[PDB]
Amino acid sequence: KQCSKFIVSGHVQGVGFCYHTSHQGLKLGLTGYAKNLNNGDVEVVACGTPERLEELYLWLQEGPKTASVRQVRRLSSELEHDYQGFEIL
Amino acid sequence: QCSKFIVSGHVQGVGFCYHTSHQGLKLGLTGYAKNLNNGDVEVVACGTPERLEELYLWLQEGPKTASVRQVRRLSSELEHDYQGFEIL
Amino acid sequence: QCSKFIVSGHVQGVGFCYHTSHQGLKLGLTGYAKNLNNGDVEVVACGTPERLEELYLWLQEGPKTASVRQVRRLSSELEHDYQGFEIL
Amino acid sequence: QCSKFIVSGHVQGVGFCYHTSHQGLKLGLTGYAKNLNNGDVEVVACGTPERLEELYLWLQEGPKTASVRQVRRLSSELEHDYQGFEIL
Amino acid sequence: QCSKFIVSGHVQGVGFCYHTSHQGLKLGLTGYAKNLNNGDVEVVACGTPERLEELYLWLQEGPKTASVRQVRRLSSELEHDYQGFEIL
Amino acid sequence: QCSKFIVSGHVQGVGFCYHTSHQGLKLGLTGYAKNLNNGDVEVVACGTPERLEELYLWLQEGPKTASVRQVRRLSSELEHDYQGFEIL
Amino acid sequence: QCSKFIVSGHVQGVGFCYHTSHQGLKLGLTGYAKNLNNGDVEVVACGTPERLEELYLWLQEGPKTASVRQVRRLSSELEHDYQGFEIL
Amino acid sequence: QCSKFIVSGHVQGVGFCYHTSHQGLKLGLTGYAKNLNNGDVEVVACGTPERLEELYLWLQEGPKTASVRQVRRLSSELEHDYQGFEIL
Amino acid sequence: QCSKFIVSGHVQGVGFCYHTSHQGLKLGLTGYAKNLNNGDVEVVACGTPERLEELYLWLQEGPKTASVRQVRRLSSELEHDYQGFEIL
Amino acid sequence: QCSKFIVSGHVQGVGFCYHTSHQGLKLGLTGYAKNLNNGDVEVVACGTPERLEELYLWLQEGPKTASVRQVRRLSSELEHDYQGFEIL
Amino acid sequence: KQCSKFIVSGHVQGVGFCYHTSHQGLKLGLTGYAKNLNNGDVEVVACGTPERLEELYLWLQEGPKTASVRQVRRLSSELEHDYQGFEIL
Amino acid sequence: QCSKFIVSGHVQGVGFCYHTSHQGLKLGLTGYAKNLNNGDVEVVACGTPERLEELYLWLQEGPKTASVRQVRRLSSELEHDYQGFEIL
Repeated sequence: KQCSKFIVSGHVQGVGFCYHTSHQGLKLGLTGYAKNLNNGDVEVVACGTPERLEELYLWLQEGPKTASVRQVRRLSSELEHDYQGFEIL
Repeated sequence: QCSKFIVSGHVQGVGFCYHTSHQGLKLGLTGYAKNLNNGDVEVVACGTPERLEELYLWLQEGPKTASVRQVRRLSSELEHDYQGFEIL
Repeated sequence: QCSKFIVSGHVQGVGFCYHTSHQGLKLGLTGYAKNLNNGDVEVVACGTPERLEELYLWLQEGPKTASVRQVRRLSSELEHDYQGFEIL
Repeated sequence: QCSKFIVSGHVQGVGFCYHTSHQGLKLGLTGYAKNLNNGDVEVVACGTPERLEELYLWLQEGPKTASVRQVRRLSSELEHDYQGFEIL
Repeated sequence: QCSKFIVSGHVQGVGFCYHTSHQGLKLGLTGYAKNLNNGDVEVVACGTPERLEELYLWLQEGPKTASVRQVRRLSSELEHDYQGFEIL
Repeated sequence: QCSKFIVSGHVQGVGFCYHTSHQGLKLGLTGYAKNLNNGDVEVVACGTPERLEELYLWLQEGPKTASVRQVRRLSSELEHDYQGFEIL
Repeated sequence: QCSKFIVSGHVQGVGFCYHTSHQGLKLGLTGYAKNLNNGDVEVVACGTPERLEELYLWLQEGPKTASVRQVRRLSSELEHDYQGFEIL
Repeated sequence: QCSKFIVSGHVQGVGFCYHTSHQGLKLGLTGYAKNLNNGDVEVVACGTPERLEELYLWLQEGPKTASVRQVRRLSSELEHDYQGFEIL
Repeated sequence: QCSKFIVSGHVQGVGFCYHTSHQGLKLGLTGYAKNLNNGDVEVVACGTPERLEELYLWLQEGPKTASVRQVRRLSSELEHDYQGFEIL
Repeated sequence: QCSKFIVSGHVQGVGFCYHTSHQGLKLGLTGYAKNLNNGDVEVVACGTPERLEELYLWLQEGPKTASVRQVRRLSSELEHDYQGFEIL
Repeated sequence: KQCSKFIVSGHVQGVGFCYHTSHQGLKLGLTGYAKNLNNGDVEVVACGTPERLEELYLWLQEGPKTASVRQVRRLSSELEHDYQGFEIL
Repeated sequence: QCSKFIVSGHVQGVGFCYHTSHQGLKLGLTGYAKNLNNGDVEVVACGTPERLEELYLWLQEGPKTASVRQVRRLSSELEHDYQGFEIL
């Protein structure tokens, strides 16, 4: 059990993205949230096992989705909180 | 803008609504999928046009459990802001 | 004690429904304000005929963001208790 | 296995929708009873046709507060799980 | 209009509140049924007076679990829309 | 005090659970009606023992839509404060 | 810093409770407006005493639908953080 | 059985109601801790008596944030089932 | 028309219950996927036999996070209207 | 399209957030007003740029309880659909 | 991270126990449920680190609580489901 | 009278947030304890200076599951009303 943070940028809000991401997590058994940042980015935080975070990291990059994902930056995270489901904002 | 879709076929009771709304929330669309009495499903959807085109094309060709016979996009001029994508 | 109102004009997405629902909750009225596919807003409101007149007036010339062109009062024989003043 | 009904007379604000849902839910049915502008009540039940018959009969002869002049069955090709027995 | 009722006897925790709220919703009434620290139940119900008479009768001789001993109709000049028929 | 009731017959799908939970709430009881896999309906109900005989009897001969074939009184040593009368 | 007010006149079912709570929340205040049997409205606010004076005045002179005969400040010794500005 | 407790002191705004209901729920009690206008807190509690004693004892002596001055128990009777232990 | 399925393997905490729920919802079904002590999921779906077949297939073969070992079909008699598609 | 506003002054606790969300929902906007640790209130508002200039105006000159010193317009590049006009 | 199950028996329902337990668990960072069984017992399932499951196990035993706890029997559990908070029933 | 508090150590996933929120509710306070990315909890509480003091104390020396290292007091100018005691 471990949580990662990711900062996705590009055409990423308003294009079903925080939903798809949410949904895609829950499907991988993850918990977290996708939050809409003011710059235009989406900050996604998920927690599960590391290979389930890889799969999401992989989805976040190349996955089939409406959004035009220009970059995903993984960030180190020390939060070990039990998030409920996978929430938007 | 908002578009309206009459779907006719074997559309009620086959997860059609759930699926349609799933598909829409994934495109960034807002609207509803209402069960009509005749047997059709009405689908109202708002987003950017190219997105509603996507949705329209799914309603027609998209892989689903339902047996879609026709997809008529009716015109009309609603400019309300819908909540999510609900099933009425 | 309910009346039906068919507000036409630039009335969707321009706070008209939140605003109307508020203005009628202040008159002690109940009912709804539902958005219609042609671009109109169907406002149904229940109360004493006098508060109805205040509200009919308010729909026309009151201050509001919306550009209201025409308000057509319609008859209604409707005796159900509406809880609050919902949107749609 | 979903029927439409139009009930007419003195039938709104007289508990009718509510009692109707209650009678339906006892029969094991799901659907709604909606208040219509003209005064009439659109009740849509769903279940086994005998139960749907049972509700037709209650809609006609059943001890109730409302004064029911006419109950007209209409046809429905609604093929949909309705949650409870809503009032609308 | 609204009336207030002060039901006394073995009338608490014996279904009486649920029952009255049910029975009142079937007459198309609104209001409440509140448990009082002396053991009585306060029933406020709002409707047409004839329905209120029906309910007033119901409280007395109606079939119901509770052993009612006395019902003292009070004045009440309250004109507030009560949503449904609550408990407490 | 609480009791356990295993009812069998034509009891699922036929509004039995709601109707039971209704009768319960009318006699002042608290409990649940759980739909079992075998096709039986497990009813747990709590209150004064006399009221539990009324329910145990209504479970047998009480007018209802379900076709009750057998009612099985099981020994329960539970003492939990149950919410309303939930359908499970 | 919580006052109690008893407002009297034609004040119930005339949007007064609702307009009051709105005016309150605009002012920064928390409390309720409760409908009383005799007819009067029990408004209880909580804030800084200026905002409390502002509301006093609004209750008296404020443009509103109701006809306010009397407003009697009535002194409270209560601290409890009321969450919103409820209607009761 | 239910009991009533008027607690006077520095009891409002000091977690007294929260803490009281926390303590009750831990003893298996149901009821409510209502802030009164004078400044006291009413506490209605139901359970086995030996539990109401415990609460009464905690109410008086129990470690808390509030500054209790007098703990009067009043007339028991009142035989309702309260949902949880609430705060109002 | 309600089939029960005991799914086994690495099937808890892997999104399977969510996922299974989304698939049954996509096929027009209602039911639940509950997590069992042994490590297993019991999924209970109710729809048409063919829709129940698509699902039994998916549980087996469908793309999913989990590592299914074995899906057994157990027999059921439950004829109850499950709400949506929950997770327990 | 969206915009960002940092309002500073005597703006917290004086009903500013509410009143802002009210003007907001009146102009048809969506967004939020978030109370900041520094003492300023961050308002985000989404809609037609003319309605934004209306809100931006009202944030300065608008009749309100708050004592507004300065209103800073920031770059918001946002695009997210916001629900109501929430208070954070 | 893991789950255990405990069957606590004695005078255990109607005496604030399922509330206290839920509460005690939540304070230990655990999630699970306290379920009222028909026999008179209380089934408690809780999830977290094993030293946090000890603390609850130890609580359940000697901890000060209204109930009259006669026996606590720990049972083996293979469930690894994310439970939301700590629920009663 | 709204203090902010950055707590650190092994303080996430250890029931701290729940527990802090319960201590603060016991002290008659409102506010939140939110989990931060670095590992830290930021607890924001609002009440009377001394109540904010017992909390500051408890945060440090109070019995709790967590391993607190350092508690810093910070800021603040929040003059906002916070609901209950949340977790973020």
